[PDB]
Amino acid sequence: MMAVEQMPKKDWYSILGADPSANISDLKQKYQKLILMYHPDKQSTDVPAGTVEECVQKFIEIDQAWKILGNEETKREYDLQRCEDDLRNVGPVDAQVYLEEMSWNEGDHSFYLSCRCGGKYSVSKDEAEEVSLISCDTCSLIIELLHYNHHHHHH
Ligand SMILES: [Zn+2]
Repeated sequence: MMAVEQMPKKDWYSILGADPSANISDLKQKYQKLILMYHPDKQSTDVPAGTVEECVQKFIEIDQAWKILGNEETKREYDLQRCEDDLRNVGPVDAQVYLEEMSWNEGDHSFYLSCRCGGKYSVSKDEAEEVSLISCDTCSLIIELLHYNHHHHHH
């Protein structure tokens, strides 16, 4: 039981200094301006190595807030967007898993699978009912969540 405010606290909103109440509009014009000023404008060619670490960092930085200027709810729809599209392209490469294998927990009513490399997955009884494509967070592979009915004896 805690307050349901969910305020910002990342380098994103700090990169553009845009309050959590701001909108994409105000952030639009403020972006080209803020970012512009954020770019390097000093006269110093004495940055060995770091010169790149800074350039490449500033690129991902300005872009970081550009989309997720705030919390995840800010603009995460775009993230998963390319994901769901990048996952389908892979299709069935690893293998298919049976719901009878995914250890079901009566505590939270959910199932979870463990890869044979190191990582593992965990989906909710409801989630797995809405989704199907499940990839591993370690090795380049993906499995399919198939729900097959076997046990049938009324509870
Ligand atoms: Zn794996």
